[PDB]
Amino acid sequence: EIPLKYGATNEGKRQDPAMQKFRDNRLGAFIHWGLYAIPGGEWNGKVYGGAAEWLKSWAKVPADEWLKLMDQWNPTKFDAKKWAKMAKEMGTKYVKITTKHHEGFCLWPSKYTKYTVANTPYKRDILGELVKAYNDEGIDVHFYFSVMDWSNPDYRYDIKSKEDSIAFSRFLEFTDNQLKELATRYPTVKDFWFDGTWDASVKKNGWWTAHAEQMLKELVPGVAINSRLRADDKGKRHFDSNGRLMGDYESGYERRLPDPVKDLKVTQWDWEACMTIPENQWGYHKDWSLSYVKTPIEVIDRIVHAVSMGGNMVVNFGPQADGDFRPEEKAMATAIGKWMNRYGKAVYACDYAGFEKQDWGYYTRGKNDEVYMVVFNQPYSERLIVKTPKGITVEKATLLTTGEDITVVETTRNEYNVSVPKKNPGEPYVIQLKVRAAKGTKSIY
Repeated sequence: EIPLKYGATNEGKRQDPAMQKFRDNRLGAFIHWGLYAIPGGEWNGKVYGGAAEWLKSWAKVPADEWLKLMDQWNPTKFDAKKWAKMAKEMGTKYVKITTKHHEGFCLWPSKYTKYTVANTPYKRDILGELVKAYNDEGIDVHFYFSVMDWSNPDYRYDIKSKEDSIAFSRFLEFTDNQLKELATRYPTVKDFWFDGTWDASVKKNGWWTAHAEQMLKELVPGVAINSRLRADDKGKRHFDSNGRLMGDYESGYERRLPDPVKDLKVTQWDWEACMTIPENQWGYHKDWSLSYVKTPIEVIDRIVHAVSMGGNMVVNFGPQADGDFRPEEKAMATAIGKWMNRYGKAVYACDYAGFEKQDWGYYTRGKNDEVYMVVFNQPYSERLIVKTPKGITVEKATLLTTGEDITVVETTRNEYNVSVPKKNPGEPYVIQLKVRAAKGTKSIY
């Protein structure tokens, strides 16, 4: 039992309506947009395979010369209403936007630095326009914010002298100033998702992370803050030295989701995964043939996976320099939206069902105790195994899309075969189960 001033604050999951909304949303989109979209992974003739948003680093570009990319920031095809229509049609209930990435360029007209949209040919407050457009479509907006900033000389990677400490202190002042600014210009913000918080400097300043969390919660009622922000008194990040989760939800699982058999611990807190369509490209990269690019079904599989274990999933997009989306991303959003329109009752506002994982796919649980079977892998046996928790029985099964009744055969105490539909749906599909919890056997139902 280690005593701590800047360790965890929340007892269990938050159950206030704004957290319920953050959670019930389930499906988000990420936007990574900034100066990196101009060179798109290429610099001085060399195409770099690393993440396009890190190209300043891959190509060893000095800050002064990286930031002169602002002179070419002119996204004439940008239209925030079109971006919000795209998100709505994909079935997202929220969008997270890079307000400022590591390069330090701000997508709003910050009064605290010259490296902003204000000082580009385009001049306009892109951040404000997107906030309005998404909110007009009924889509919540979350702000990604990089603490690490390659544009501000005051930033330190570690505190190695009194000078470093004085310097980093003003940098933290500067960071609070931008945070207050985003919270006061854009009060409909629902979440701040921090990044670039892993350096020794930040870990040494745990108190500052707790302060930022508190500051923003005073400024924006109900606002959510990701675990990635937080370091405790010992420099321990995400979960404090007593294993307790800091911030409002766990953020991680980029490129590997929690294991549905081994990582059931995650159902005990709120959490959010974010993913890329290629293997590791968040900002726009001009050449997607360099790594594996996920198909719509592989993405939909990850989204349902997340919801089945009590978490959110956010699919990333890296808009072109011009303010439009490349065709792969338009195809992806469309394909996702088509499936979500059909099967979304087993994703939106669903949660962990407390059933043993089976091979055919994933269970999710609705707000009224519906139990959905989302089938990704069709058994040649024509039978979907359903093993129930103690005291739970399956009274009915129904194909979601048509309401057709589906046979359920009991095979042992607590196990059934649910038949596959008479006609193969030809895509990942949903069977809704009606279940009954027996009088006073303890269970989550």
